[PDB]
Amino acid sequence: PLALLPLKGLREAAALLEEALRQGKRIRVHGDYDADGLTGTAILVRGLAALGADVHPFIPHRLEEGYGVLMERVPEHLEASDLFLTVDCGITNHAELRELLENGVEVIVTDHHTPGKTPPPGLVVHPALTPDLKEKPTGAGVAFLLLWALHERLGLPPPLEYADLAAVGTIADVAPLWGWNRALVKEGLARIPASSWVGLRLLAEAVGYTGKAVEVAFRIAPRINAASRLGEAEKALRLLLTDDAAEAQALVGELHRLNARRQTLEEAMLRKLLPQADPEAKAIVLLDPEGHPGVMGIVASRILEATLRPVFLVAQGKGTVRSLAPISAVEALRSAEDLLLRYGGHKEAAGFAMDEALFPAFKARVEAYAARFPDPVREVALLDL
Ligand SMILES: [Mn+2]
Repeated sequence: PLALLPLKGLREAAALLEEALRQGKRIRVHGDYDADGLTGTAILVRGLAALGADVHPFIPHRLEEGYGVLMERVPEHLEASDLFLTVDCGITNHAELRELLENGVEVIVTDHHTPGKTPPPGLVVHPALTPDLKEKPTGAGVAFLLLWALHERLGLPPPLEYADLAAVGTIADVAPLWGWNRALVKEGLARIPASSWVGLRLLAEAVGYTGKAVEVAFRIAPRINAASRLGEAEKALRLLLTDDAAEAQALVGELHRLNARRQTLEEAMLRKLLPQADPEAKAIVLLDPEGHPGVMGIVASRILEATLRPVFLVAQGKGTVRSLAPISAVEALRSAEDLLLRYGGHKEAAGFAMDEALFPAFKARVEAYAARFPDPVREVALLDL
């Protein structure tokens, strides 16, 4: 049964929010552009506003600026808020220490992604930093809990009215769905048909939602994620806020387009690139001069799943990477570094930019790099698929 799951930080957070409410502070909710993040952002933005707060959302542009809090827009975050609230990001954006410094903007970091060495500055609400807890809530999950807590003090009923959104974000992030997640999802799914948010009702209707969870995961979530991938996140967020049946359906249709267009672009890129793969290579290094970068990542993962080799795709001047077993995406990019303009990431995934003119040289460098190291087949349980 749904219960306000512990979580080390909620009390302090709720405190800070109520404080903001009374003082009429400007609250900027900085979420992610994926379904979990957008959905979570919606919860806090409506919830707070519902309690007469001064809230406005802020979503990054997946294609121009990356994920998380962007340092370049920090100055802009300052002039716009008194309380900076993070939704599905933050824990590794330590340079928002400038938030607390530069001016006195209180920072509340909500997240669920793998934490770094040290937590980031500010009041943190992360499930992995809660002592003896193994519930695994998602970004939208944490926001829901956060809205719940704020409801506790102030003395208002639990925010069940918001479980649907929270449910969409959870399934979207394919959480275990075995812990408290189950109660949230089950409760959420049930409230979708005729929920309190037209955008979500109409959408659920459009995709013929019956009540199944697979329907949220395979028809609803894709539609919401499709927007950011084509530089149209806002459209998705607005759908989730709006509550104007008119504007709603218009948006539902705009998401239909976006989703279809994303799918067509993946299929198109895939059938152009897959044949060029070839598992005989220590690393797959392909170049689709005219490929939409907002879709390469997906294609890279599928090419990997198919070849069990590191994949390096470059389209326009951008590049993504997906590798496994020995080879590390970033470290591969370490060499050839000179050939790049920028680059960053981790072991399994990484990104970068470069002048396509150096592609041949880059391909040979990365190939040679993976030439060292064993063959990934001597590691994966193949359930890797
Ligand atoms: Mn998430």
